[PDB]
Amino acid sequence: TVLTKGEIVLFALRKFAIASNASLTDVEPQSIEDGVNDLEDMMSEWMINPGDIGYAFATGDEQPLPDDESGLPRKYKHAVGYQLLLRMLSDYSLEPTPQVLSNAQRSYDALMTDTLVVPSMRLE
Ligand SMILES: [Ca+2]
Ligand SMILES: [Ca+2]
Ligand SMILES: [Ca+2]
Ligand SMILES: [Mg+2]
Repeated sequence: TVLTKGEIVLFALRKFAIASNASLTDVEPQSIEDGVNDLEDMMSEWMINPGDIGYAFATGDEQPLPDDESGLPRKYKHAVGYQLLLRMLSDYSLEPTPQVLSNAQRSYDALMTDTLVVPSMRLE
């Protein structure tokens, strides 16, 4: 295994459960199987914007499963997992901790952009 859909989902579900418990709302997190549908849907939305990161979608009649490879390298786990977490928190009006918000924004920025160091146009 490299990085399964289930592992990404569990990363988010674990953190959701912590937030949910803290808020006393005591919302039960969805199953890993249903969280995979949530991830699949988020990835589908991203295809529209900001674009394709190479996720391996279930096609045709296939149902995505926790043990399916995500198509992503392990280094993407936090970036995608934190976005899935923000999605889940938002569903139950739970505000993310400042740490979660920061981790999500920094990992997302790192996933979607790069900063290149080049000789200046004047020098080139
Ligand atoms: Ca492995
Ligand atoms: Ca891929
Ligand atoms: Ca389908
Ligand atoms: Mg970067």
